[PDB]
Amino acid sequence: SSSVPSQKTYQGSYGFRLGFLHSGTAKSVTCTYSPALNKMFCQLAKTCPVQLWVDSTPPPGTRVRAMAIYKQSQHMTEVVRRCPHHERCSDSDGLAPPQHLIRVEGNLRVEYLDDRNTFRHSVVVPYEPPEVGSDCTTIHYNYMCNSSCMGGMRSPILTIITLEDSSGNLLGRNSFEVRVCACPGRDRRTEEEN
Ligand SMILES: [Zn+2]
Repeated sequence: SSSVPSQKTYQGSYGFRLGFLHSGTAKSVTCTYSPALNKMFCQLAKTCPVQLWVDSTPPPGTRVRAMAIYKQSQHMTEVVRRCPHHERCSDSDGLAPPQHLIRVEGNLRVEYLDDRNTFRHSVVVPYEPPEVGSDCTTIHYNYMCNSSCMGGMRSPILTIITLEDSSGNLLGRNSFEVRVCACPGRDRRTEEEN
């Protein structure tokens, strides 16, 4: 079945929002977020911290899902996946399917889904409330193809983050645009000038 995943931001009843590190745009930066563009700029396979902020702690058994989609165009119905150079290369972590663009690092409770109905790829982790004295929870995502690998790239790629309960009920949704590139700090600077 076709699908056009919702992009609609929805804090819901726990006040679910995203946060990113304020990393600036030095040469050395591997991952930087633009508030102005609502856009991440990261390197392939590198760490991208994404914070989850909540006004009320959701119940035990809550889960966090990420899915990439093409934001717009004739590509809206196209499942985002890795290119052949990257799909068929030597880089499995033993947990991620080789086609999945998005991975989570450093979590042995990560789970990967090819949807049996829509064929969309997604990655889920358990929601862990922040440690006492911490304000948010952080997930380290890794993006496993560059923006240049993507065939719809008539279209930006959007990461959609959803909070869901143990039964799959949606509690919250947020999203940001994502560029996988050689020089995140330079491309952000450049894109904001534009
Ligand atoms: Zn690729």
